[PDB]
Amino acid sequence: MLGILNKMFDPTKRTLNRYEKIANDIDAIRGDYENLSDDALKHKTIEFKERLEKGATTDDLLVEAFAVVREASRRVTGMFPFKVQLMGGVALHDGNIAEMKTGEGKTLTSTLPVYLNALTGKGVHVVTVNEYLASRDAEQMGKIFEFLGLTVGLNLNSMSKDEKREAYAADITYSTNNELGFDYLRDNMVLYKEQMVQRPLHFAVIDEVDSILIDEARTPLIISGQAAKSTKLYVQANAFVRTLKAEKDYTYDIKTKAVQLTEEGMTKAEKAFGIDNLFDVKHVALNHHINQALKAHVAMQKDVDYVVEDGQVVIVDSFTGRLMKGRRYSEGLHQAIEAKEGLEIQNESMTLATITFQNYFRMYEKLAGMTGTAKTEEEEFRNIYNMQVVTIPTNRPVVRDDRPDLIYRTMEGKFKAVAEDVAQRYMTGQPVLVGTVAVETSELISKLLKNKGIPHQVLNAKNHEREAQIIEEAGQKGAVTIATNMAGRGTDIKLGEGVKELGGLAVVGTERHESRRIDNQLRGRSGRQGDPGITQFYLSMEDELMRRFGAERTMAMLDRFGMDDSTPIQSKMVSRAVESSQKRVEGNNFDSRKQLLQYDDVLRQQREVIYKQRFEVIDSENLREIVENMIKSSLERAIAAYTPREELPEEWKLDGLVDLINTTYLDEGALEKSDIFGKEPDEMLELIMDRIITKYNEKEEQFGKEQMREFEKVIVLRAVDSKWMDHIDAMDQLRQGIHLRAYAQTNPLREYQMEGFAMFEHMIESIEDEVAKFVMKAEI
Ligand SMILES: Nc1ncnc2c1ncn2[C@@H]1O[C@H](COP(=O)(O)OP(=O)(O)O)[C@@H](O)[C@H]1O
Repeated sequence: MLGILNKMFDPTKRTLNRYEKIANDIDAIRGDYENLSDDALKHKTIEFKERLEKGATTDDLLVEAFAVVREASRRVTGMFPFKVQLMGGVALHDGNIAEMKTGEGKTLTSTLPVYLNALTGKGVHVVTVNEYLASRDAEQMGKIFEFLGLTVGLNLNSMSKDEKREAYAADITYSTNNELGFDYLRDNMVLYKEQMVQRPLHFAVIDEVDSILIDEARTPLIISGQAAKSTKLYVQANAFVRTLKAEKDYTYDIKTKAVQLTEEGMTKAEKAFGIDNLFDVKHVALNHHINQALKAHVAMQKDVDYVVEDGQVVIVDSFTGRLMKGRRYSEGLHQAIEAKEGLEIQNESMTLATITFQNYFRMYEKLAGMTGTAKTEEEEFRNIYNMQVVTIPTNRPVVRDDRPDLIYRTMEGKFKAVAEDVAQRYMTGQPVLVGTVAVETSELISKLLKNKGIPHQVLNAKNHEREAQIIEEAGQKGAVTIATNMAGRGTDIKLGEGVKELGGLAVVGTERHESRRIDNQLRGRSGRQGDPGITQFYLSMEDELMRRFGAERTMAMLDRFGMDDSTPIQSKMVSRAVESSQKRVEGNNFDSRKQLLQYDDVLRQQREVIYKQRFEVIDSENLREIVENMIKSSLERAIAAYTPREELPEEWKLDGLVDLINTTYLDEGALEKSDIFGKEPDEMLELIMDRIITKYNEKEEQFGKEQMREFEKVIVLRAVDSKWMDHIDAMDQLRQGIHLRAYAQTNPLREYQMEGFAMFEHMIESIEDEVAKFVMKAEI
């Protein structure tokens, strides 16, 4: 609830002039390295490392470091970065967004501050959108860093949990956004601390930062795959519809508890499966399901504070009436859904880890970013991520002709018009690139060109390697490309022999996008480095962004403002109005990603807690914190079990409270002062501590350097398994289709926080039984 996003914050043009000066300072010492030997140069890396630790700052050696990388580059790649690029680096070094246009040299610029900030040995992460663009940048700029005496590392989805660590080991590491997200999450599902692949998140430099932080924001990162030896076993758990005498366990208190089972059930239930009463021989599975299925019949019921069907189960609110869409029953009460009544089964995928890129990337101590289009959502870059967008003067003045939208009346005429324009361009031999929004519209224009027999290339948004090769050749004479929205990103389109003289790459958008950012991106592909190029969008009156005008009629003027689909139309007015629709569409998207951020935030805080607690259960032998924790978890279960079977009218009739003790914690001799034995809550501390601590001491004596072993595979499991994976899944469920009546979107923020901390309070409690019961009742 701090400030409010999109309103206003600090400046430009004190920041730029400062940079300018720096660049010119860089050029000043340009001679100090130019005739230096190769060895003397490499030595600078060391010299910098020595200076930094002795007391100097990154900022203190900027001019120079940058000057060294510049000279290096010129010697390794052939390219001596321009002042505009030098400026870029500063923009990034300040943890800002460097906005430079397509064809400007971002990757080069990234080496500059990447180097500077990699000298600490803390590491640096150079982020791109996809595998290929990493591997490439890694392989090409790899050279320049290595030359200065630094380790480059490439992180891919293929690599072993070993090779990955070894890459995060490198001074500099390259990766796709996703892996960075994944590797983090996977690190927090680990059984031994080594397995983790990541180091502390120091610095991140996203290239194409808009796609990553603005567009790909609206998806969470999900991990899924379920292995509860599920569907099959749930039917089998439900085989116990009959003779629920010997195992029809005791009743309970508060929200829920059926755990206990008389010896006669267990044994014979177990012979119906084939082992003993399970101790922690991958047994947990059967005990938890049998409890669940046993509960689904007696404990949790039908038609009052439990379930109502449709074809499946929907939690209700017995007093309000309405169906709580999106509410999963904790730790696998699918049992109700599936077999108790109607085979409405439910088990496929399972969410095991979730994160937003806005939370993930905010974990880093420093974020910097690069892209051609990022002045638009600037109020967000500085309000969500604390980065100012710097707009960087191009190296060479743009001589492109971004033409005013042409407006046809219907799809067909607009499409036909697109064909014609490509038709004319091929015949001239001028290369054409056609931006599309949808694979299906991508296909239609191709057919249009297949009837006209105009050789071309479609570009589907997938298999990036091929399309990169395609894209270089889209700047050659007679080239014809049609690029699915987000196709060929990251690659320059270099114009061919004498293509300059035909006007350069001509670009044709088949429609304006959900965001002017995307709109300008398209135009971007054309005017790089001061080559000519023309860009033009086509719009039909016949769709979205154009509804403003559905119901428009006239008194004395040309009705519809572009009639009969003969020719096109132009007016600033209509184009102006398209902007509204665009900007309004941009609004929705902001809101939907704000809400996501707001949803993950609940998870974020929830998850940092559990992550921290898990790892602590892993570093558990010298303080005997696995027993100290196991002791707390036990004392909870009691204090909770004790204080309901004793309300404020009366602490009375101890009989089920007796059962509880015996078939939850301790053997038959779970009776003492049978009932009405005085009457206290804190009498329960002594008497249950007695029968449990004495037993724990004796349980840990017969087989005791192992019980530590025993707790660990008990605690960590039940924590990991029922709690986290079931919460994570159940959460993503509520996030999803919390679309029951009487909620408004992102107000559910209110319901979500509420129902999701409720859930957590419980899941923590479920953990607390699981561990107490098992330590006490699982024997060889
Ligand atoms: N200073 C330079 N000298 C020579 N060539 C350059 C220079 N800067 C960039 N280039 C070339 O122009 C292309 C554009 O640079 P790039 O790093 O891709 O930036 P952008 O992503 O803005 O296009 C690259 O393929 C590179 O080979």
